[PDB]
Amino acid sequence: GACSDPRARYRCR
Repeated sequence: GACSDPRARYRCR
């Protein structure tokens, strides 16, 4: 998941 990985700092704050 992108949210789980730092490479993808989505809205998943």
